[PDB]
Amino acid sequence: SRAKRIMKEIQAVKDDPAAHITLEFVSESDIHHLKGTFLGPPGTPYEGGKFVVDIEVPMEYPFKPPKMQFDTKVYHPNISSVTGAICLDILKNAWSPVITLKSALISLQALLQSPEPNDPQDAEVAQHYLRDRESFNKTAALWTRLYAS
Repeated sequence: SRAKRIMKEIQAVKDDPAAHITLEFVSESDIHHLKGTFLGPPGTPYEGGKFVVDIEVPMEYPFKPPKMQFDTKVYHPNISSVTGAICLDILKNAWSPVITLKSALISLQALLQSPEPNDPQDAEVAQHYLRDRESFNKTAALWTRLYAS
């Protein structure tokens, strides 16, 4: 049961606030649309940011991956600053029924801390990250101030 899974997951996240992950339904009309958020990793250009991720869980969840895309405009090799689309294996080909939405959200936070330019969503941003890190970081940090406040 998708619904049974989701309500368990909601409780698991609500009871552990210090993890700085949140999970909420979008509306009262269903339980398959949610918003997840996580805080930017400290010591990182994204520190101080709060990142919001749109989640749609499929009928087959947890045996199919949830559809996740950023609502927050982020400057990052694996996230589209236009569509919020994410390039991350667990969301595509490496999904496992044991993975939770909280876990996925934590993996997205880990993605901010450790960009994966070798499989970019945005080729230019991945190119920027590699070509001129210092300049990349200044942009990521400005965008965190602008769009993730």
